[PDB]
Amino acid sequence: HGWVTDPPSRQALCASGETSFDCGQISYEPQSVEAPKGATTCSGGNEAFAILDDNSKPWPTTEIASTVDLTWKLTAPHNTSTWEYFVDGQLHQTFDQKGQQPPTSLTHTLTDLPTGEHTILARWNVSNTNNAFYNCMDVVVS
Ligand SMILES: [Cu+2]
Repeated sequence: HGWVTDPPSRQALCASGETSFDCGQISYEPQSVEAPKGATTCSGGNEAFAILDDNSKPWPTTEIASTVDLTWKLTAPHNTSTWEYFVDGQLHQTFDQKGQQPPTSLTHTLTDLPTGEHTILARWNVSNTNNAFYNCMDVVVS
């Protein structure tokens, strides 16, 4: 369990009360967006958190540069295979954890992000289960 805190993901903004709409249950457990490997949606297909896929909502955006430091907060650091990052649904960067347990505070540096409005998807793959954790960040790159 864990979620991306900076730049804040959709479940982070819900849990911190930064959205102008009620997000439901996810507001109380942002660390729990868990779903089988292989998806590219913000919820991963977890039906209890379907609001995270609704793009009609006025989701807030974050202004960032093309090179940005991205921070996770883990509550239960499971042995990890890879951390995958997509930009608008297309794989951008991969980090290999070699099946090791990560630190509960973890920072990665993304580079070469395209300018304009985009949505990053962070996919955390657990090495000893069939599940991953899904985090979306809406951003404006300049
Ligand atoms: Cu867990």
